[PDB]
Amino acid sequence: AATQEEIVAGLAEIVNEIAGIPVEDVKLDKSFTDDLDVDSLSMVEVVVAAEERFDVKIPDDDVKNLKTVGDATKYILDHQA
Repeated sequence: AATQEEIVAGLAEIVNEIAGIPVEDVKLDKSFTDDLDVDSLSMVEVVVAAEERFDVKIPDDDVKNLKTVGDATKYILDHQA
């Protein structure tokens, strides 16, 4: 529970392992599956991995609400603390 520097850095790392992105592409405003090229079905894992890592909690309605890491992160941080 810090901020974007926690989230993005971590979320990218999740996307690194889940799919195979480099930890520089996942910035913000990046459409995950659409921009980065992550598997949609695996994106759900990335979310539960994100929130468990960044101390936020993201319900499935918000999982599908986050279309980019811009969404995600803004949601996460803002809901962590």
